Amino acid sequence: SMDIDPYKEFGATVELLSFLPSDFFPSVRDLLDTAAALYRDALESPEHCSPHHTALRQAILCWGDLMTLATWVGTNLDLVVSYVNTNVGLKFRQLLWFHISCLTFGRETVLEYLVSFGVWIRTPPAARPPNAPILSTL
Amino acid sequence: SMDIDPYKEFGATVELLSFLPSDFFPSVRDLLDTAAALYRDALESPEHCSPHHTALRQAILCWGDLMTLATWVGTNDLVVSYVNTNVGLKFRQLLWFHISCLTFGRETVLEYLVSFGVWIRTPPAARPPNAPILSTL
Ligand SMILES: Cn1cnc(COC(=O)N[C@H]2CCc3c2cn(C)c3C(=O)Nc2ccc(F)c(Cl)c2)n1
Ligand SMILES: Cn1cnc(COC(=O)N[C@H]2CCc3c2cn(C)c3C(=O)Nc2ccc(F)c(Cl)c2)n1
Repeated sequence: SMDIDPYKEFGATVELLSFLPSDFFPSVRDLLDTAAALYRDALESPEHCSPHHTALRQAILCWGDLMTLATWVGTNLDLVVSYVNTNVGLKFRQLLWFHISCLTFGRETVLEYLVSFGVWIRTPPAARPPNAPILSTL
Repeated sequence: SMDIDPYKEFGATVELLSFLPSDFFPSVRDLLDTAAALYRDALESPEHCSPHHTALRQAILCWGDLMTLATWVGTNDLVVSYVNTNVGLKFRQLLWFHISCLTFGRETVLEYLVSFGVWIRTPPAARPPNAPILSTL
């Protein structure tokens, strides 16, 4: 009945993030470790902090639930715990990455970088500079 | 790992919502139909609107993913049963909390949470016949 874009309120879209190839995204394991190492005080906080903070909280907690289900399938039975890493994995990797990068580097900067990298990675190797464009706050 | 309370930033807690019995919560089916019927324009909006709006969006989309997984398991009995038992309650709590916070007002939904839990726990013979009422006035 409804069609909601997790990214739309943050000035992007599901299509735009599917621009970046699936192998550009860190692991889930590494993305949660990074949110923890950088933002645990703020994520666990009893303040909104920012809309990015709100969204990321739910994303982390949701990944929890999806994994609790996958674990519960394993302790009540292989191809199921495989499906998550294939399809939902990319989804949360995109979403965790977007929000962490938006808090670290700045939303506006992460949006430029999204197109920057997608254009470059799509340029064939022999014609493109040897290194990607760089994501930074300075 | 980390320990995050979806409700904490909204002035409540996971414990507090587990106060209300599981059969007090509308269905998921009915909760999404209600968010749609009341908030579709705002939820689909490209504006934050409110922190409640942000959280609810993610909750709805997440329930989507959890069900897509359960459907994909079925098209590949007790698995699609587990979701309605354990995660179902979780999303019913969370969808209800956020919709009720947008409709009636956060502060009002927090009072009502304790109000109802105290009353439902009072034995029948001693408690008024009707629950306390959740409303805007
Ligand atoms: C020559 N120069 C000038 N300034 C800088 C600093 O910039 C980088 O090296 N950027 C690295 C660091 C993080 C990063 C980099 C490149 N990309 C594509 C990323 C990235 O966004 N990774 C990332 C982002 C968010 C995350 F949560 C995790 Cl786990 C990883 N170099
Ligand atoms: C002066 N006065 C007398 N009556 C009223 C209106 O109040 C109720 O009838 N309350 C009912 C209607 C909705 C409701 C009621 C009691 N509870 C616990 C709820 C409720 O929270 N329902 C609800 C809330 C959010 C939802 F998303 C859905 Cl699907 C349902 N005002």
